[PDB]
Amino acid sequence: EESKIRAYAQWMEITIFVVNSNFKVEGAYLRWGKFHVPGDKDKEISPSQINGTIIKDEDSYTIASCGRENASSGTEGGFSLYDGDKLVFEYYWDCPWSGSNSDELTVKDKENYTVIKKGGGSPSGAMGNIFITVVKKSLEHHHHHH
Repeated sequence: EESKIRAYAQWMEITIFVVNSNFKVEGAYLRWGKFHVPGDKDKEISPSQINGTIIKDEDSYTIASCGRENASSGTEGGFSLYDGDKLVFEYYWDCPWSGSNSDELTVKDKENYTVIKKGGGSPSGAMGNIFITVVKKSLEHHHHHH
């Protein structure tokens, strides 16, 4: 009952909201901690339950991970988002039990997508809530082919 309070003290929730296409989560993994149903750290889900998830246009989806009860140095992992067969971004976080939070968002097609993260990086204490927006550029607005 106090093993978990401790381990749960390092936690993140990442919400991906998308516009102008349907996108797919793939490549989710963890090296430390567990994934779980957002809002309920006692309900673990696997990478495989995340991978393949489609985020529909004008919807979001949240991934959540925290420390493992009586085990882990916090949470450390990542995932990738695709638009069909096109890799849009790779995300990675390392939020250790004892140490400084870090992350990294690698945008793979800046030309066709606007991808913006809020939260994340290197805050104190628990990693916390992180938000990524992804907008597939509309030619009539962005004129982004040339």
